[PDB]
Amino acid sequence: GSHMNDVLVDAYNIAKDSQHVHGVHYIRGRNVGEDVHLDINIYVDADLKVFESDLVADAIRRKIEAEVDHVRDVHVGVTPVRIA
Amino acid sequence: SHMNDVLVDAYNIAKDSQHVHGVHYIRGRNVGEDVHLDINIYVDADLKVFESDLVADAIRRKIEAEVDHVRDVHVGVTPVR
Ligand SMILES: [Mg+2]
Repeated sequence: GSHMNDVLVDAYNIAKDSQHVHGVHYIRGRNVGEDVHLDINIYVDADLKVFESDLVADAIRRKIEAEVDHVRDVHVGVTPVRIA
Repeated sequence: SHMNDVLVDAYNIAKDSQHVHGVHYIRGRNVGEDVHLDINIYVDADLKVFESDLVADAIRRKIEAEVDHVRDVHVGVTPVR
């Protein structure tokens, strides 16, 4: 039936403990038929380079797509934060 | 942090409410210790405006009553024919 709960938990848990993630900013799940479309946005250090943040988002995407059932069209966005 | 609990509990409250056809989407945002929650439910297009309003409101009340760590809960509706 609904797979949202599993998708959101498993995806969040992947994102929150990936490298360079200071914390999850937001997560959004939308049901479309049997699929869940997922948008996650992660906080990263404002001083990270673009190439590095691009790799992080892509890794998180790859891992969610590999391990989380019922997911479609996963998007991982990044928000800079100043780290004291 | 508390996101996982907030999303699951709130989704479950919404989905099991009478007059909800299904959950359309759910969004959690972390702001410090708080989670801000937006949830959107599918309802029958023929519900009256007053009725859809009562459903959304009841969901909001229940989530605010039962789900720790939530702030600024918004329940929106999407009509379905
Ligand atoms: Mg896959």
